[PDB]
Amino acid sequence: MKIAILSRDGTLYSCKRLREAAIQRGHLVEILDPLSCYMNINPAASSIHYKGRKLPHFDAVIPRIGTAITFYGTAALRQFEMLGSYPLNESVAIARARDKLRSMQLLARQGIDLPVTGIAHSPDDTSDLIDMVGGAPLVVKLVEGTQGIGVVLAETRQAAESVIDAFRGLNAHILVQEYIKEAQGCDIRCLVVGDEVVAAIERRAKEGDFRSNLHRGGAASVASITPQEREIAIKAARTMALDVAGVDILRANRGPLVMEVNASPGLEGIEKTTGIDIAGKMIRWIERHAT
Amino acid sequence: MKIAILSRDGTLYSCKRLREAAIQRGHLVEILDPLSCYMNINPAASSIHYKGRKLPHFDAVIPRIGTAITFYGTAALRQFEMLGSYPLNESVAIARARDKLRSMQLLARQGIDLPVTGIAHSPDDTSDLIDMVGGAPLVVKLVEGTQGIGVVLAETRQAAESVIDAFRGLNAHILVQEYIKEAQGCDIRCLVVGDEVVAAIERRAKEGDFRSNLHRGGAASVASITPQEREIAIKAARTMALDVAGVDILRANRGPLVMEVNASPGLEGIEKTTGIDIAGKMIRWIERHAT
Amino acid sequence: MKIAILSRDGTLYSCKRLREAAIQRGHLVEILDPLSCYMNINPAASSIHYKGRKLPHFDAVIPRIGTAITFYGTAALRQFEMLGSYPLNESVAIARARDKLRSMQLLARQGIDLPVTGIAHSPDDTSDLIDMVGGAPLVVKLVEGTQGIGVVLAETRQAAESVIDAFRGLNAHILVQEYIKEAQGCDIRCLVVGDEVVAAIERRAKEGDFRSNLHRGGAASVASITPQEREIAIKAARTMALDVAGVDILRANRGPLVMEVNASPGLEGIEKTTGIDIAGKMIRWIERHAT
Amino acid sequence: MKIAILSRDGTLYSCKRLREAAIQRGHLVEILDPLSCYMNINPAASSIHYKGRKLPHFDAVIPRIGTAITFYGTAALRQFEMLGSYPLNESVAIARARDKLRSMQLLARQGIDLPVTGIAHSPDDTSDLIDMVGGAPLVVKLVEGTQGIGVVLAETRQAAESVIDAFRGLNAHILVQEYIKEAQGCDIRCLVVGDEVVAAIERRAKEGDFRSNLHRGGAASVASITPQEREIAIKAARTMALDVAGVDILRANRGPLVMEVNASPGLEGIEKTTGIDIAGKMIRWIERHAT
Ligand SMILES: Nc1ncnc2c1ncn2[C@@H]1O[C@H](COP(=O)(O)OP(=O)(O)O)[C@@H](O)[C@H]1O
Ligand SMILES: Nc1ncnc2c1ncn2[C@@H]1O[C@H](COP(=O)(O)OP(=O)(O)O)[C@@H](O)[C@H]1O
Ligand SMILES: Nc1ncnc2c1ncn2[C@@H]1O[C@H](COP(=O)(O)OP(=O)(O)O)[C@@H](O)[C@H]1O
Ligand SMILES: Nc1ncnc2c1ncn2[C@@H]1O[C@H](COP(=O)(O)OP(=O)(O)O)[C@@H](O)[C@H]1O
Ligand SMILES: [Mg+2]
Ligand SMILES: [Mg+2]
Ligand SMILES: [Mg+2]
Ligand SMILES: [Mg+2]
Repeated sequence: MKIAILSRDGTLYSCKRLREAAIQRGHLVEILDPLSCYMNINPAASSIHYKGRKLPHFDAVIPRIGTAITFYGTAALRQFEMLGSYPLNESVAIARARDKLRSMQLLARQGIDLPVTGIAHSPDDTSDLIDMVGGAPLVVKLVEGTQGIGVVLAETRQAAESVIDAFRGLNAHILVQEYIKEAQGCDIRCLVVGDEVVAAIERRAKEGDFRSNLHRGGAASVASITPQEREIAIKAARTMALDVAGVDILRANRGPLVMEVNASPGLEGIEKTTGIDIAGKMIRWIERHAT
Repeated sequence: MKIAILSRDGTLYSCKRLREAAIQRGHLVEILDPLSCYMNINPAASSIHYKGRKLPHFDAVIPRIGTAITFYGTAALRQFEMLGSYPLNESVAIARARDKLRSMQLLARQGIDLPVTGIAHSPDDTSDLIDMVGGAPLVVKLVEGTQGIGVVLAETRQAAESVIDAFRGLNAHILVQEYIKEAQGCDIRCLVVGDEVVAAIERRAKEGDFRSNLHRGGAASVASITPQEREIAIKAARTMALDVAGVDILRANRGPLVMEVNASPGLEGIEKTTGIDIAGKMIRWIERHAT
Repeated sequence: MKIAILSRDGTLYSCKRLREAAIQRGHLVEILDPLSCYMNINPAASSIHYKGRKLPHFDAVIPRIGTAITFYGTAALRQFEMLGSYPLNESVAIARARDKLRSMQLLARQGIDLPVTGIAHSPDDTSDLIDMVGGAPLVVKLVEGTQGIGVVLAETRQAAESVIDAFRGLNAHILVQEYIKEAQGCDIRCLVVGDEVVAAIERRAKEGDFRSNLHRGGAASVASITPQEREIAIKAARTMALDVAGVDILRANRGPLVMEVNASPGLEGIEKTTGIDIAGKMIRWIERHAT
Repeated sequence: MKIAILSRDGTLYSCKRLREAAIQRGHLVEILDPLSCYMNINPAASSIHYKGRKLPHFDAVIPRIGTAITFYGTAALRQFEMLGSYPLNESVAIARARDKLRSMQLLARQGIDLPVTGIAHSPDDTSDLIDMVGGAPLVVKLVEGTQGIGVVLAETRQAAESVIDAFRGLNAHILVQEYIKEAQGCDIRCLVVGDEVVAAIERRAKEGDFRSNLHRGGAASVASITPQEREIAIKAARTMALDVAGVDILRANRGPLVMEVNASPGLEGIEKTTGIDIAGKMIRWIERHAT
């Protein structure tokens, strides 16, 4: 079947691997830059054009939508949807999942155990806000629109006060979250494809730091996750209505706490440390649901 | 009943009039700046705090959400919702309605007759894109994220070419739309509250211009709208799931063409040229649905 | 004589008072919005146009250049200069004085006693940077380009660490400065016009805060400044090549420490608490140097 | 001698070639990321720190200052200057040369023949502005602060009108410039090092386009420049006070017209099409002036 991959870049590992795993399974594959799409929305279901030509009808389409071109990207994805394609992750689920606040809210509402987090833009009693989330030490993450630019630890009460009113009226909102010290800087990225966790790794932060992220200098090992964690990661990915999701989990004394739910997570590190054909698993899932 | 008004400013005409019309009908009213809210999202339904104190439970809440504080604003609104308040316009309908692209798509999908419009970010054959929407003359509107900053007319083919690749790769997407010359610069803003158009005015652009907008220098008269227009404005406001909406319509030879659907439209001009108690009508609608 | 006032707004107190004090002394005055100027730079000295007409030759021009329209504002000012007008503050001195870093450097180079301050964008050893400026407590001010958006206090070592790497790689540079605790939140804004301090006030920060600024909630009294302070404020305003300057001073145990040097300072508070005709003094200075 | 290269990236061709040509001539070379510098400005001449250590005294320093980190970059460069290093391009000349408007003004003032250009931010009579620069066809370049994001051609009067008020009030200023049609899309980048043009190439725009730039798809040949062009390129680079400059010239019927003067131009294309050791020439110039 013919399938498109929406990604402004098609050389990076994940998009390359998807192209490869899809031709390998007997499919035709085009990689399309969203920003180079253009189409009539009115009338409904008018074809999409790409560099002077119409496009053929794609039976399915993988969105790898840049965190920064989200509105136009999801607009193009939604046109493909309205024209009949099958989305590996629907556009409205992508939109929902971008807004980290809307998502934490939806998760807590469904009884998913998250860490205790509060939110604030230009608050007026920083001491009240700190008391609200259980006091120091705390993690302050901040966000410009949907983009989060900083995650920082504050171990004292004054450090929290300083960071909060440093960001106060800075025109970005912020989350203050209980610092899971017991994680020792470790985070478990599970990768849900449809109704199963198909992979999982453990990221370990480099010494003197708490930031799990690989790029920030972290180790990546293979993770052996409890059945409880598997269950709650699938429930999370359901709650968000994602066909493909990257659920991040912190192991806290009271249990597993979801902290982030990505909707087009990177493949390279998790494949290269587990050896699982994840692109293949999601192309299977397409095959099983495409038409 | 106790009701909040979410607006970063509470002195401007519309918020003042809502406060006035609500105390006048025997209600308690607080005006809250969203950015000064702060709350726990986890656990679910934890109270909201405002300048060092908890808030009381509001039976309903009017969002007047700044076009620029939309994510945090709708997050706070959604907390009020999850805590039991009634929203005059739900948060997800607000979010949907912000994204002008998602909205034009949803409208065309429901068979609402819009003007022929195409969309594009970094297109590659400007001549193909112009041919796509019926050629010159055309209106090019552009948008940064959801924010639109410019609307401009292009009467020649070269003017359209110049404007398009002037914006090409400018990192904003753009809509190219058929210029409704027959409107002679006139636009009809209807105001839907629940299931009825409660007001309507006609904006006339100042000579030498096509931009209907009042601020851009336009006249405002009372509009007498056809029953067809009333029907299609209510259908539009339904389609978007808005309890209160400002539907803009261009009168084109083939009929009435929706062009914009605002979700917290300004009241001052439409009240001051019609004399209708619009704030009263929407407080009624609250009363009828609150609890 | 004919004189222009470059200010995007002409209703605010300072520009109104300048217009008033200038017509009152027998002069013709136009207030021009820089952004509405347009001119040929090549050939040199071609006239300036403003809303469809040429402008007359102004014998002098007061720049009140918005902190946010600085490049185009100073471009227009420089055209007036090249065309013969006299600038109350030259364009290159304005440009220099915007960049707070370049200015602190120039001041320290001339032996002006500033507080000990260090600068940093994406530093790599926050503990080394803190040790560099004498350790906690410290004031962290940050800047986007030339715009500074935040000033914040950090009293502990961990608070300083948290704020610094909260801003680290945030794409704004930052100054870390010795906290002058002995100022008890008090700051002395002197206003230099030519070769004399013509006014001065003391700003007192509201309790529980250290930020002197009036808007942030500060009291304004009349200041009686030492001759030393007068001397060093005139030297500072010289060093920057400003004809009109607002020099801010902190009273520290070792002496008076310049901390900020504005080049178009506001008049309203300092006039309304001292009763000095400051607009008159600078129109005099024009008269004395114009031609 | 010890010499630093200020560039946030040190792998790109120009910085690599400078390192190579400098060790090759018997010098010690460090490549420093400006944003990773941090220093005390007060007291004057306090050492610079880089990743936890002090820096040694550099006898000279090459700025390759990112167009986007200009203020902090030039601040760090100015610290090196005040500490005794020799700058291949001084910091204030760099600052001057960034602002394209200030620079066109300075050039026209010195009698350098530029193309006829006018400037405008939020003009009010677009037809007057077009008439001002000689009417269509025209080139509209626009700029955000100092950053220019778009260059576009307008061949008709309506195309110019459309583009201008498309950008009007867009919060960027714009230049309207006479379109040098006789250049047939060709531009001559000369590279001045001290008092001599050491290289020069001709860029040819790809068919259907007028944009000379290499990346935009242009050919690069070796240019044989008149003595007049050599003279006026050296005069331009003088006027700006640059030790190393990239002067761009359009060949117009009335003569050679400077159009752009870069202060850290790229080396790769001009070296790889001429075979001149340009990095060597500027390291020579250092040697001749260092100390
Ligand atoms: N509540 C927390 N407790 C401890 N560490 C956290 C917490 N939240 C985030 N982190 C750290 O930051 C990393 C990712 O945080 P995240 O919110 O994903 O920031 P980013 O969006 O930059 O990746 C994790 O590996 C983890 O170490
Ligand atoms: N397709 C069109 N044909 C004619 N005029 C239009 C068209 N689209 C917009 N306009 C003009 O612009 C005004 C509003 O356009 P709009 O998209 O709402 O811009 P804005 O968001 O700045 O208000 C209207 O009053 C109308 O005159
Ligand atoms: N080094 C310092 N020590 C104490 N207070 C300071 C210091 N620097 C700034 N402040 C406080 O902040 C106010 C202004 O700081 P400033 O740098 O001017 O910020 P802004 O640019 O927001 O006005 C002053 O009134 C003062 O109280
Ligand atoms: N006045 C002009 N006439 C013709 N072509 C021009 C003119 N100005 C710029 N260009 C074209 O654009 C290219 C560079 O323009 P420039 O201002 O340098 O834009 P950029 O900053 O994007 O490089 C040149 O090669 C040239 O073809
Ligand atoms: Mg993460
Ligand atoms: Mg409108
Ligand atoms: Mg200040
Ligand atoms: Mg160029």
